[PDB]
Amino acid sequence: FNSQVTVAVRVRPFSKREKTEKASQVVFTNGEEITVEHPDMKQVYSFIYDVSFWSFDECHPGYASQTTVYETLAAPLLDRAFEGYNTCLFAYGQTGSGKSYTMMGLNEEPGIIPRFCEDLFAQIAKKQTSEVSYHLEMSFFEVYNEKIHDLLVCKGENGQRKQPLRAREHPVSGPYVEGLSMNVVSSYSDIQSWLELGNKQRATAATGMNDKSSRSHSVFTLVMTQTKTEVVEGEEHDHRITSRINLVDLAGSERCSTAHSSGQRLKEGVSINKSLLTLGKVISALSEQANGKRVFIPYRESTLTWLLKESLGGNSKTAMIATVSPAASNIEETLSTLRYATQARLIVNIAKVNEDMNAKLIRELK
Amino acid sequence: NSQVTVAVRVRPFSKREKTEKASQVVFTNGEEITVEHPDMKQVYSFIYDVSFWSFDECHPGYASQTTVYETLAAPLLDRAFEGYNTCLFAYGQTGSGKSYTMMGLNEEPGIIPRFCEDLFAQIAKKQTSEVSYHLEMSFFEVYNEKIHDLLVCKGENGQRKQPLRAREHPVSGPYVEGLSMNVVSSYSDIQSWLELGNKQRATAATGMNDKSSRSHSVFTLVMTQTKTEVVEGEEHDHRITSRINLVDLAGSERCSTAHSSGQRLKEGVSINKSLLTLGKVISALSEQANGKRVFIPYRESTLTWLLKESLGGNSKTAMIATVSPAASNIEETLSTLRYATQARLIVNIAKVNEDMNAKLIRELK
Ligand SMILES: Nc1ncnc2c1ncn2[C@@H]1O[C@H](COP(=O)(O)OP(=O)(O)NP(=O)(O)O)[C@@H](O)[C@H]1O
Ligand SMILES: Nc1ncnc2c1ncn2[C@@H]1O[C@H](COP(=O)(O)OP(=O)(O)NP(=O)(O)O)[C@@H](O)[C@H]1O
Ligand SMILES: [Mg+2]
Ligand SMILES: [Mg+2]
Repeated sequence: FNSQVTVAVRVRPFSKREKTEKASQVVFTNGEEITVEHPDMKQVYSFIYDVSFWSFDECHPGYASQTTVYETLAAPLLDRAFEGYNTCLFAYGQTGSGKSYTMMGLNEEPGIIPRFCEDLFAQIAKKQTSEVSYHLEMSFFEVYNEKIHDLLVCKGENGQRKQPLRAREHPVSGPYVEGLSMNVVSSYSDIQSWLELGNKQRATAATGMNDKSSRSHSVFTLVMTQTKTEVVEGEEHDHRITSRINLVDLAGSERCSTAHSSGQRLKEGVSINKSLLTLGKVISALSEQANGKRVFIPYRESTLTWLLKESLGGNSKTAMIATVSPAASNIEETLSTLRYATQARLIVNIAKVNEDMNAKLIRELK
Repeated sequence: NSQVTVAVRVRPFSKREKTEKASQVVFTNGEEITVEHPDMKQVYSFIYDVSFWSFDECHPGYASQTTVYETLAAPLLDRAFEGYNTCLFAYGQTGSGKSYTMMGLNEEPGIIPRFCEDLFAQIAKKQTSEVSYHLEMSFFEVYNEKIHDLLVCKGENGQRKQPLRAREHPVSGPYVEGLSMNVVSSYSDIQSWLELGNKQRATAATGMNDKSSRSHSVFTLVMTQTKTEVVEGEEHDHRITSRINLVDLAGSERCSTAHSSGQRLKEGVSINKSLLTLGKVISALSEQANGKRVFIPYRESTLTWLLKESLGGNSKTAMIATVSPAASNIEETLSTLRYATQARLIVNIAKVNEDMNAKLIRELK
């Protein structure tokens, strides 16, 4: 299904930081349409999105919680997953824009990721029948300085236990990680425990912009297979489908002029910005492709893109969520983010469902 | 006039081999018997007029012991009673189960007891006062091209392994000098003497087993039919007889695998020589069975030399190859069936039986 990507946006409000150092509002939501006032009051930029939420305030219409945003954005992808489609959602934006606060959220207001996860487990409960057997697995890993590390591993005891892995490209199913310890899911409780361990061990750190920053890229994969009956008088349960869900928490530019730092700090920031740039180029060429343009896609210019190839494009029903700030202090960043997103709507891939009727005759009969 | 039937009796797995969960390599398709390489390097097929598949009770066409007897061994009882000589060969490697087919078990008999008691009972069919019947038997072994009588009990001496010699009767055919005979009317007494016989038989503990056959054994039965006829006077002297010759051949064995020394190697050499000779002989007999005129090297060994008349002319015979199905002795099985086949061995290679599901070809067409 040559089909597009759902692009959603969430303007978080200002903070103690702006209260201490006054930073006016410039982002404005006409219900859902995004409008940004230049502090010079010379231009208003405006952007239109398939989805909007106005978390700037709780009161005016357009407001939405984590789960409102879920049932707007991610529950449909749950639907397409049970339809059998691979699915993607990934975040974008700067530091302190609640990109984690949205996707993952915290303990008290967890994000789209945990909402979807419990919805998925109970949605399997809805059809926990012998009509269709279900089997769910998940992996969870991180990207730091182009190095891949396993979030679900209890590290050993050593001064250096951040065991790197490497990537390999199956000629058919595409990239994957060696040693990636994909584990079985019984329920959202198990998912929760896994996520807790991983987010704990993630290489994150405090800084001058936020108390805790996602200095590494995080990937959270689920794959649900569902074995169903075929339409034959013989072995009926010989049909199966798979659906691969991919939820991605990226990092922010973290411009060093404000993110004054040194050593390993600046190193991580450099690698991050490099990665995100590569991603942006991927996104742009994808948009041009969706415009019908014959274009070479530098998936291979980094690791993030390479792994997420089949999700940024390929075969999956996908979405992006962009996080943006109201403070004029970072209006440039928010504008860049909004332009990224409004370009992002234009992207399409060709999404179907992964029966994998291999050595089955079912697809051939079909 | 003679003719031979060439057949094969497949053994099933043992408790040992089932415990190993040893792979099967022998399979059948009709009388055809195939061997599949474990690495599928070669899929061979040997062909027989008959195949005795005692691999699984549940299989279509299971051959039981009496099945074998009434399939291949029994007709020879008819022909021997008819009045021409009969023989049955058994050839196979150690552990194949030659005794299991031939002698069988004390509870599950073989073609030996089946034929013996059947022929007793079947001569009792015709036990008239017009015709007299008289039955004898002899039993001897060939070993290093030496003949030894199996019916003399060893004495309290270095040995009684007294070598004997072959002479060619000017009229009838070759026979053995000094061979003591006994007369029979009971298989119980057949067995009485055999108790001595297969004890005196020379044997050796190889690696393939603890008691291997290191000497060919020939067991023949003497059937005498004396009839009287109207001659315008005293009715007397119409004589017809026949012979029934059982051949417990010995296994070949590659000396390269039987790494050893001395007398063991000598016996292996002699045995292989005999087998080769016999293979030549039998093939020649087949070619004449199709009518090819040809010279026969009967004289190249003692065994065939004795059997010459039992093999030629009006002579009905069969040979049973014994084999094991297990993947582990696959080489031995291929060897055995190769000896057994009388035209050639088929071979190919094929790893396409998996059409990935339910004959995908039916869709691809
Ligand atoms: N719209 C919002 N409404 C209420 N609270 C918010 C909102 N957005 C963010 N927050 C909170 O403010 C804090 C700032 O967000 P923060 O988690 O630092 O962004 P982030 O996703 O960490 N960016 P990065 O660290 O670069 O990945 C978070 O701890 C949230 O709990
Ligand atoms: N068709 C069969 N069904 C069941 N068991 C069999 C069959 N053929 C052989 N066996 C077993 O294998 C053995 C074959 O005869 P036996 O002489 O006892 O073993 P062996 O070592 O093969 N002796 P040999 O006759 O000299 O090969 C028997 O002891 C049986 O228990
Ligand atoms: Mg974050
Ligand atoms: Mg045996």
